[PDB]
Amino acid sequence: DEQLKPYPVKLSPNLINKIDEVIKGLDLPVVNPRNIESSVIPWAPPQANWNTWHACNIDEGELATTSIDDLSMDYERSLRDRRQNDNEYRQFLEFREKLPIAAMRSEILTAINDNPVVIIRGNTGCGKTTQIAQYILDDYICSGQGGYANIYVTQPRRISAISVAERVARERCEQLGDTVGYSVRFESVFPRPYGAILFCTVGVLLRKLEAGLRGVSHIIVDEIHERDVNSDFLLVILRDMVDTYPDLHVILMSATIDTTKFSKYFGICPVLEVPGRAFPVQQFFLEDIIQMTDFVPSAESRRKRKEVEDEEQLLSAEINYNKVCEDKYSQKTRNAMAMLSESDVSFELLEALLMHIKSKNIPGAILVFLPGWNLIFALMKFLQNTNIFGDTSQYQILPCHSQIPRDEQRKVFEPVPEGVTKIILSTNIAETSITIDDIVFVIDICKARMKLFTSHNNLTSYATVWASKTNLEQRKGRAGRVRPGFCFTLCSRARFQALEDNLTPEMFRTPLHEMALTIKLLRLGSIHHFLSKALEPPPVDAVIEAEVLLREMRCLDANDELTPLGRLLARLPIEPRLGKMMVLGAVFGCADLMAIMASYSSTFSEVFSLDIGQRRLANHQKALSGTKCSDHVAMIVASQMWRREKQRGEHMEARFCDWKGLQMSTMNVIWDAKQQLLDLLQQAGFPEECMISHEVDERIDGDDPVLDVSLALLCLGLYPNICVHKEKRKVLTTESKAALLHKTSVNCSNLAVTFPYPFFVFGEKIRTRAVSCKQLSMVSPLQVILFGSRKIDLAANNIVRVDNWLNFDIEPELAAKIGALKPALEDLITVACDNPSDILRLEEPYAQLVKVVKDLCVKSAG
Repeated sequence: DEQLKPYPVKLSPNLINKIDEVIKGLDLPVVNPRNIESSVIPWAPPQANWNTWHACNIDEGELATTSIDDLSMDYERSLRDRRQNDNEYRQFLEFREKLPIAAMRSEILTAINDNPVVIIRGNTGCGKTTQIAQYILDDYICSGQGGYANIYVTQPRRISAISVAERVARERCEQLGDTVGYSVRFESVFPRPYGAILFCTVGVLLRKLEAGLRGVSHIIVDEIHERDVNSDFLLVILRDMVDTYPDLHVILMSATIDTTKFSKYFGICPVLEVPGRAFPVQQFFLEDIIQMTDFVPSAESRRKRKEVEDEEQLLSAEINYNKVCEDKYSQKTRNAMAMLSESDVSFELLEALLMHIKSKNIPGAILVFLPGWNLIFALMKFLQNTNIFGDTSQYQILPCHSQIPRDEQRKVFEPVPEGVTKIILSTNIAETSITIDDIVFVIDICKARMKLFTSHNNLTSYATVWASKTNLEQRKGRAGRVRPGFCFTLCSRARFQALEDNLTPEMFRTPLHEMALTIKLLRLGSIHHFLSKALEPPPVDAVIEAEVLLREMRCLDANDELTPLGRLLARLPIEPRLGKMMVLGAVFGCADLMAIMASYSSTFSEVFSLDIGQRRLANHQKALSGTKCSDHVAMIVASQMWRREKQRGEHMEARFCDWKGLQMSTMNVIWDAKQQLLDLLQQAGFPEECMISHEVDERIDGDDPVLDVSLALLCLGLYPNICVHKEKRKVLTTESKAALLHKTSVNCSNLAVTFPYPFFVFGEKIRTRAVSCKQLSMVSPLQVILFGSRKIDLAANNIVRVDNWLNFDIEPELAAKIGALKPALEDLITVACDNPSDILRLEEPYAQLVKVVKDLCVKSAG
């Protein structure tokens, strides 16, 4: 299929002349543009005049001459004073004494002392993380070597690290940074140089590795059973380092996984198993809820589900275990099974579940393992819409994710008077080692939002995929760690019986560009050798594809595979492609818009709050995008009014957030990520004069070069996710794959709407029985050739193919000019990154290139 392309028909001769003078300034190739070892982290025992965390020689202060030996006796005296004066500390030791870990503490200490690497196994939350580091540090203190202890603990998520560090601080009745502190994204609270534990996430520790691990005696990797890519990376690093350095100790932690493989990973090392107080959890599946609550789906809801299903299946393995049932259950239960769908979770079933749990009248917080952010927000809006469940003094919902605003994360752990039965709507990542508070009932939807695919192919997919048996067991044991509780799993018993033993491990289902960037950054040589030395090698096709995609675009200062050299190519906490796009936007003077759109594309949360039911866009939901009919333009307008309203009032801006879309959490996340990116660039040498915010007026349709260039380099940022609007909602993605526009996007309409330019770019592609497209931006064809290009088959085809997938006339001379301009843009990127302090004042040809691109970027074509 093929859309139209041009709204007008006109080319301005002056623009062509400017392109000619720019192309002749640098003598760019005048031709049809179809042309063209493993290091180890240094280690050394702790010693004076050196800081362990910052890899600096302290300098200045009372520690410039005090030896570690004096600090040892100082710590002995301090601990004796703590034991003899701090009654609360003694009470905390008494509390720790009756933990199951304390009985085996002596054996644990002996094993750690006598062996360099030890795997510790036990139920998650039984007292591994909050106790092993304290035991190691206290053993080193009481042994006369207090200053020689420097323990790193690696929780899997930011929230886990922060909460565990604060809990450990609460146990020791001390503030953060004395001997316990956290090191996560957006913030760090560093501890004292000698004798301290720094609870830092795996990524943070990997970042710290660039400075060396001198002065670190113990590293405790936590929750290796999660088996995410970061933990595997850290395990490889620690295994190699311990192989090189014998004096270092490494402590691993597990919940339940094959012991023999992890033992053999170190040539057989001790595995210690210490149970906890796992009161038992009674598993009740969807059958029991149906037979108890008499769940009869409503006709209106039924009609909505069948109409939606008929709608998505119009685009042309459903065994549907929700029909299989035993003869014990009543006939009405089997019917209720028949008119329920396992593909999507019905809010009525959840409401019935919560009503039944309330009827139980058993105190205890309730956890819901929802798969995705969108479902979390939709369920929060439902349960706040409901009068019964919207009671402020009786019910409360606190979503629990790693990268939600910090205030909400703090609110998650904060206790409540009496009891409110917190409904913690969280995903699977936030389930371990935190314990939040007393947890009794788990409402496990039994779905996991596993990002599919590997390597550059399709670059994005966020289908909601069924969980596995091991995750079900872990989430069941997550409940009843206060009183025997119940794991109200939501599926048929046949579906559970057919559930897989475990998911595919995260390392084969994730891209390896960031892993390669980290390997080069810390100087661990080639990818092939390191991954052959890894816990399990990746497919070689995936490795080579990751290498070629990371080397094709400029995110590493490598001579065909050397390194990223210094910094500012893997330091960005965003995808490399978005980092390149945002650097280019900083070059063009549109750094603020580029940072906010990079944050929005990196945060797949919705920006418009859809109503409970009636899944569509209201009249007061599309006016933010104005005449541009673009998601990102609407983002900019909403964010600008957001700044104005947060400057002007607090409760009135809170109520203003009840206007068109305007989800609080998404705006907080995008603003914080944009601010972090801009601050990182300011620290990277780029001047602040080019990061000035520019107000965007959506209503006016015409000349606005800054917005045009932003919506342009978004095409470069989200390469190659370019979709073409055909009619109504159905569109086509690369390789002629059918897709549907999400109801969240502004461009969606129920009529035969023909947009002025039918070409769109998207960042999210949710996979279901059909294909959905989210975050749809309406980009003019000029931008499409400007950043999708490809080549026009002049060999008698006359069908003018560009961007490979799509096609129509762009006057191929101009297309060849952009083809020659592509390496000019790459060279501009290289020059800008070489001298971050000289971007605003470059040589005349680069300024001419920036100007000609900016005034070619005008969406007008006549």
